[PDB]
Amino acid sequence: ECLGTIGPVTPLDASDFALDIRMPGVTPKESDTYFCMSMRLPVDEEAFVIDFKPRASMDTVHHMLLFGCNMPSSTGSYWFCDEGTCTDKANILYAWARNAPPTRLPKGVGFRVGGETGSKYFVLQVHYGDISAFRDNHKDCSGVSVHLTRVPQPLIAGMYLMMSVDTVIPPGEKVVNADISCQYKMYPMHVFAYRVHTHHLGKVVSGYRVRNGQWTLIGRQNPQLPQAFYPVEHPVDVTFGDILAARCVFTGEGRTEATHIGGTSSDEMCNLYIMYYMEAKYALSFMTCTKNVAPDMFRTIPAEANIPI
Ligand SMILES: [Cu+2]
Ligand SMILES: [Cu+2]
Ligand code: NA
Ligand code: NA
Ligand code: NI
Repeated sequence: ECLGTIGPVTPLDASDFALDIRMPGVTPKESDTYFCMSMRLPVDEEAFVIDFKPRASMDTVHHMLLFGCNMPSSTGSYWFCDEGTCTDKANILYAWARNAPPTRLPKGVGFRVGGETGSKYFVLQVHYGDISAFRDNHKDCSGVSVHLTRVPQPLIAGMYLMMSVDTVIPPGEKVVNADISCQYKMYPMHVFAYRVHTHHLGKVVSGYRVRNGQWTLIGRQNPQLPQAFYPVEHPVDVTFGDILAARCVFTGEGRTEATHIGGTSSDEMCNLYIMYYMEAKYALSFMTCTKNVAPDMFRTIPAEANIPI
């Protein structure tokens, strides 16, 4: 329920506090609606996000996403966001899915936020489902409770985002692959969770670490299944000289015109969010790959990447 008089900040101890990021009592008028809101961090100095607790209605909320960024798309109370979340790069921290219960951060692991370089804002995206549980006209305050601490964490959580930019899916085309690859050139990262994201043309999304020619599965998922962060089968380290490679399999069947990458439901996306940790003294919070630097390498991609899970 809504917090009313106590507000969104709960003190836990001298150095920690819970921040509740909730909808300002909204009432979705249509189904399949996407709401956004923002919260400036209460603290200017560096803090660590070490836990998330969902505060979702168990009937109306389909999924929730939380981001860190410096400039949310809109100011004010709330806005409608078909994942038009931030104006700068939105750094995903958390996904909650109705049908896919989230996995916790490992102990000792946190995202760095605030300070000179970290996110100054959280942006909450809530996707509402069938909205039949709104005939009472009630106000919804679904969201997330975030556990922040100033105690520096020995391990820092980050995001390696792989995304297609140039994909064109001609109408009626049975199979279109969107391939993404980059050489990794940082200190070692350990992947512990992944999220896949396409729109309605996506069949299967797979991500791999390629080392000396060998393909090691990070994650492989049907993007039409709930788009939560799923744990990695085996914590995969990615080290200097490694190549990260991803493939989204698309279809143009059902479409009368070409589908390219874009920000609407009728466009497509090929996103693979690889959540990792790094040693605190080596850590960087975000890396991005929007390229295909080793296209011929995909000829030895495992067969599982081409058949839907
Ligand atoms: Cu949803
Ligand atoms: Cu999208
Ligand atoms: Na979008
Ligand atoms: Na191939
Ligand atoms: Ni390791």
